[PDB]
Amino acid sequence: GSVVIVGRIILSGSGSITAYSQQTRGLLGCIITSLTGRDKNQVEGEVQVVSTATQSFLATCVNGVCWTVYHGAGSKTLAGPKGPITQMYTNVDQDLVGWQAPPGARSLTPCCGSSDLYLVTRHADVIPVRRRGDSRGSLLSPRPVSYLKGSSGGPLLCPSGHAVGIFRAAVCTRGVAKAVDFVPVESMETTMRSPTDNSSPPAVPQSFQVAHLHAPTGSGKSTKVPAAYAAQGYKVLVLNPSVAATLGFGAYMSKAHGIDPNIRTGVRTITTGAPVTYSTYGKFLADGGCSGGAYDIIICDECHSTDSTTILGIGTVLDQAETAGARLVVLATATPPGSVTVPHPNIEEVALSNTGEIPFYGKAIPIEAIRGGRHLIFCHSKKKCDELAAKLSGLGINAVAYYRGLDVSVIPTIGDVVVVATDALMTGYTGDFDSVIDCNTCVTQTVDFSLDPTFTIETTTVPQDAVSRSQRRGRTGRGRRGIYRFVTPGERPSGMFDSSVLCECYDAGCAWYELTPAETSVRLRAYLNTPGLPVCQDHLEFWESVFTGLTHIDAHFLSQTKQAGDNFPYLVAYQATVCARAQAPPPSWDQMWKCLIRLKPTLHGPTPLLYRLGAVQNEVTLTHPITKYIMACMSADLEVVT
Amino acid sequence: GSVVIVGRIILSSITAYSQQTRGLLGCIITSLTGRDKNQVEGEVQVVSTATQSFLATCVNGVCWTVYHGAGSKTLAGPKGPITQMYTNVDQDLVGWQAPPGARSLTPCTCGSSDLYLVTRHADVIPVRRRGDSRGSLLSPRPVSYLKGSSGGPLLCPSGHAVGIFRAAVCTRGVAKAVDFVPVESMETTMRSPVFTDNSSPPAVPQSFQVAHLHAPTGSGKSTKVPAAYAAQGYKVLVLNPSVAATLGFGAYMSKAHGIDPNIRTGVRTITTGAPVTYSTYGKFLADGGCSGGAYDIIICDECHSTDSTTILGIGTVLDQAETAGARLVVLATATPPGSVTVPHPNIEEVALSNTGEIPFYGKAIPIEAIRGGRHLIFCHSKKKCDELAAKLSGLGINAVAYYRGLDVSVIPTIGDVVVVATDALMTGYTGDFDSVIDCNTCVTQTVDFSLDPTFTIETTTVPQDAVSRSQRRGRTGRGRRGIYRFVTPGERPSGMFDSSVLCECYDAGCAWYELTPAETSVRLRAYLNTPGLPVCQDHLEFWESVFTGLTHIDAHFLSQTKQAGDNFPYLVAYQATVCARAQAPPPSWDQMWKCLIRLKPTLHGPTPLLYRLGAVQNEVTLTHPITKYIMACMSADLEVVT
Ligand SMILES: Nc1cccc(C(=O)O)c1C(=O)O
Ligand SMILES: Nc1cccc(C(=O)O)c1C(=O)O
Repeated sequence: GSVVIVGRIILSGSGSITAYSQQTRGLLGCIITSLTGRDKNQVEGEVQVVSTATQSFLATCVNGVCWTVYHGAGSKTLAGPKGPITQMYTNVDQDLVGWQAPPGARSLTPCCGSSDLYLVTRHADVIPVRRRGDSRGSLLSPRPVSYLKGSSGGPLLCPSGHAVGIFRAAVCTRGVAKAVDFVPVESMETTMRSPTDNSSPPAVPQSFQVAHLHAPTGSGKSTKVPAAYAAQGYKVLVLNPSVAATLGFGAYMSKAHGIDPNIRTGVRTITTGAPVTYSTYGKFLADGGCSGGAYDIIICDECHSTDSTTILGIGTVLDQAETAGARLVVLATATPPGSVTVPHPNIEEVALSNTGEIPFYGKAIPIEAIRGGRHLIFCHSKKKCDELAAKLSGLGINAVAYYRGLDVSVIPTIGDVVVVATDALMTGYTGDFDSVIDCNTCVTQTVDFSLDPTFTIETTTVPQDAVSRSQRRGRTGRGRRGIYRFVTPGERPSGMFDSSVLCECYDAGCAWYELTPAETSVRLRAYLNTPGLPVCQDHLEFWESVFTGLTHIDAHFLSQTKQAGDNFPYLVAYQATVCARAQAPPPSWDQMWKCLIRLKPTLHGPTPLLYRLGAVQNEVTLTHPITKYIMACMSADLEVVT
Repeated sequence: GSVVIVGRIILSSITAYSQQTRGLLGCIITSLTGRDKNQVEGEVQVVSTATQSFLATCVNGVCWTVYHGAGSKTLAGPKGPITQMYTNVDQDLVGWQAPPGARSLTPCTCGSSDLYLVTRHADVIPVRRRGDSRGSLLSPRPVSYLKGSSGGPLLCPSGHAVGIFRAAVCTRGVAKAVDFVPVESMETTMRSPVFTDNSSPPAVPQSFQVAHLHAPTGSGKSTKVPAAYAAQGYKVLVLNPSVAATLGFGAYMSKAHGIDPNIRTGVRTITTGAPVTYSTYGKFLADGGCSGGAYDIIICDECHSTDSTTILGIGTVLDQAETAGARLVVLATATPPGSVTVPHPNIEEVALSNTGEIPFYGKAIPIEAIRGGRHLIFCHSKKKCDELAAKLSGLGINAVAYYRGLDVSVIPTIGDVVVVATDALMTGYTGDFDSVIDCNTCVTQTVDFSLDPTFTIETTTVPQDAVSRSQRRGRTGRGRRGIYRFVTPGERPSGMFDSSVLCECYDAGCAWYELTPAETSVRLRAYLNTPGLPVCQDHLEFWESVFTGLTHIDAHFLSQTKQAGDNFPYLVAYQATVCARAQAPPPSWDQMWKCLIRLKPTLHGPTPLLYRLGAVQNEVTLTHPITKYIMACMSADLEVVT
């Protein structure tokens, strides 16, 4: 699935910056060219209209490099004359990707910094921008954000027609684009002028350094590399998203490499005074972060993880580590931002067809593929797991469902099995399988600044990303041969997460780790300011302002939402608090609002709605001080992609 | 563009599972050819256009779905594209003869009131039958869950079809009930004569009847047919959308039929005392509708027209004509709902290529196309009209822009010209042209029940529909050889309009026609309830409820929003009234809020927003009684398509 040129924007050569559009390709041409990776059409112009199957945006040639945004192109190839053109430049952090420009492409030249600027839009509109900083400009006449959509990668031209930068995000005030965020031309020059690798453990530097370990699978990033450090006489801390992983390392490292490491998890903590410690990011945060000179090296393992505890944890490490005398911080992952799933020699990859006795995600699994052996099937949801496991056992298959809220002992270590599991499997359970069958979808949460009155956390099913595919596919072919069976090829890009997750770090700061909103912003900032980690729109000021106003929460409701393990325990207990204090009903009577069930006979009238966390079925009032406070926060500059 | 089976929903206790039988490429290629040599299975099909995805259910050898999804489109099928056997815009229902090897479901006779809705995700929602077309959902669900499920079956416990899903019944974004096309409507449509002759004017009956006149372009439905009737000693009212056409018909009867008719328009009235009157819809409304015993026949010309005035004018006739001693109502149009664009023997139709020195909508116009002769070029906006007219005048073409605002004397009646016009040309100018060049797009208005705090009227560029395309093309080829140049062959289904048009009717009722919202409801209900006219979602109770609360309007602001001639003068002036009375700024200082400028340095604080009519730049307050009122109005059943 390449990126295709489907038209171009032609700029004027004299006087005022004007532009007109030309469409060179229809839908069929596009989808065919996307498949072949082969575009024999002659490139004209500096500004390309580009399309994937799912979205359309712009691209601008500058210094012989055809430039666009990471958030639109991923690490996809460009359809070219001799075939797919690989990306010469992928920079997730600057939101910038670049292809060697093909024959007959022309470049814009870099802008004597004028402050009178001109954004070329995808409908070839030329809108005036006033330069405000290195990467910002204000829209002279503010416009709706819809006006700027699909204009990512468009040029910001100064009056000479020279390029200042390429458009990457709109800055909003309650839905109106008041400014533009761009990728400067200087960032392109830095990208093209930077000298790499990251496959080997970093040597311990003389003074504090953050370093990256992009370890291949089966190279001992969590056992061999911390052991090796400890042999050199270093004190090392290994932080992992998973209790099951953390204990398995402890057990393996006591058994094989000699050291009986200290273990720090909720369920199990042991101090041996050995130079190595395996911890979860959760236990580490519960322990109050970095302690006085205990560690020389901090291995932040699975640093690709975008759950709130890993982001908070890594954030804490980065802000605290140097001051606590660490010499080195390692950000370790097999799958960094921008990385893509490529073939594995121990893994036969087999497209699931419509022939098979088990219907699976519009295609079909044959019974004889899962008749013999131990097999893992990924499903997006609890219901589908409970359904599939029932259908399969009915056909005489030893089918077990695993998902959150269940104990792992359900999965046998021993014999024939089909485990039907959500992504919960992967932090819950350490075992491998003879084949994996992957639905290639997952559940995600997305924020919407919906202004009805405030925001919505929206739950959705999305295409899986490169990190998902590779992690799930990697549950097979470990040391031996395996099969990987799928519904769709191709992934959405890796290394990006929603502003929803930032909200979720504040929620956890507040619910679990006794962090003020201010305290969490310092940690999250450390995470965002560090390059090479997953990336997010900076909504730190926004989210801090929301959580700052949520005061005098009911302790009891919060313990309940915490224990019940659902998303946003703070935000749920907090809405419940406002409801109970007003003797008002919850937004609905979904399982989310169960803390209120005792009170149900006493609760009447419209719910004082703070935000939307699901369907609102009851009538609403927007009069409450806290609704109003959260409505006022919505005035914050919100940088959103377009 | 055919509809394409891309999958199927296999049916069993009622359970369902889905199979995907086609990808995006296959869909595009199949949609282009109309040959789908894939074997049809099941009784529920998953189907697709370029834009939409929905369901089809087979009952009585007929493969049924929604008009709002499928339009008049052929179905890709084994030996090429299957043209639709049934089209019922009023019932929202289309049928194609089921392809061989495709099972039908048997109709449900035993009126069981426990029903089961089948979604496009193969889920089986319990639904309790309420009336003929409605079932209440046993567990209210967000509207988005039901998206893509139009044409899916409502099953009784037998497994027998009750009807097909067509719409969600919403309370503030939550589907609490479903609307469906029942099985009895399918039989009625089936049992109906496939072609009924509406070519010839009907006989005047002894008792009141409403009749349809579907007569070809050229057949004098506004001259020869009123003339013929009057020759029989009948009194005829001919209603037209256009002031220019109304005057023009009176100019032609004087000549070719020896009747000097009465003429009624805003600008000009003539009373000759004749048996024929030509009036505009708006003048007919200004006059106070139907006067008793004034007319025997009312011919509502151009009755496919979905402007607010024509809809209100037609409803007024349907409600008042019988009681005013009329015996016949003729609903007259060349383009009735469901009609498809067809070859015209006078019009050479030629697609624009990318070769040509005049960029136009991504394609190009050769200068040899428009150098010499008199041509009409249709653009969606006046900005595009001005750019193009400026470009062409540079090129040595004698071009002229025409739109709302401009006087039609800009267009020379003689000599070479290129007219660059919006659809405003249609009602303002009567002449024809050597060629028409069409952008195939138009500006429309769309309601969104956005709950931020109330509703939004959104302005959007949409593909044209068969009616528009016809109307635009029909400006060439009149009694001579035309050329018709286009950007795209795409054309949306005809005979449908948006809920904002209903809003527009109440607004015109209150601003212009001295109508209470209850009076507008009577009229719009006559229009809605009459079959064979354009169709709309029934939101009369909702709009009447909002408009009813808009009491004590500032007359000075209203006269101003009227004089200014822009849309929703009543809503605009009413928002202004509240801003002024609460001594607060307008939502912005866009042209729309010009009425407030005399008061600008006295006006401070948040806007009391009632609804959104464009971008809101100022901070907002929800405290106003009127705002709280319109919010209470939003709790009404809103029937929406998903
Ligand atoms: N594939 C693995 C499974 C468990 C542990 C490790 C490790 O970090 O040693 C690995 C590996 O990546 O080598
Ligand atoms: N194309 C027309 C132009 C003017 C008048 C008439 C008419 O109704 O007589 C027509 C027509 O379509 O017949």
